[PDB]
Amino acid sequence: LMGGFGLKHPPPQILIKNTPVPADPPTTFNQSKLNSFITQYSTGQVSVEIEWELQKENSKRWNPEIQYTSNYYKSTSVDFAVNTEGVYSEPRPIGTRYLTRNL
Amino acid sequence: LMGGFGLKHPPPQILIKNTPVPADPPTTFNQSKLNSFITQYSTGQVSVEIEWELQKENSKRWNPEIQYTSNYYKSTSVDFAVNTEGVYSEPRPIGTRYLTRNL
Repeated sequence: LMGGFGLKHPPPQILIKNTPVPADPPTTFNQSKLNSFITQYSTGQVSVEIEWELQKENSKRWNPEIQYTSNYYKSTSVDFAVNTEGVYSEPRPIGTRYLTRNL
Repeated sequence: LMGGFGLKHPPPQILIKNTPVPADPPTTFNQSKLNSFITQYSTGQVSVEIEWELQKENSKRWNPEIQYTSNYYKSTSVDFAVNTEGVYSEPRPIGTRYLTRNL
């Protein structure tokens, strides 16, 4: 209902945590558990190869159907461009139902 | 200078004519030539297979470059459409230099 694809057996969920580094433990014994730790974190590179299938327009629509294109005029900040601050955004949302496929 | 392609050995020129059908010739001899004929013509189907080579955009232009598309609004007579009289025309001229190729 949020559009997209559904699967009876969808790609899994990836879960991670940082190894519990128990801080300095008491010299003498204690029955309780350890709460003290060392604030730490990590980084890394996320790789995700998504293969894709497609069906291209084979229609004989004689007239030039409509396409999607950035407006060909001159604007201050280019679309999907990075504002002079690196922070970039998206000018507008985009759909797929563009190619005029005969019903 | 009219844009396009030039060739030192371009596709030939095709020339045709109707067979000279000499009308009723004089019963007795005449030195001169024949001018009388029968007004006639012919028709047929023109076939022309043009094979083509192309180079597609492989650019990593992150932003959506510009494309050419019929204006997505509502007009009285669709572009390149046949007016209600079969006689159709072209709304506007079209060029190629559209894809933003890095210089």
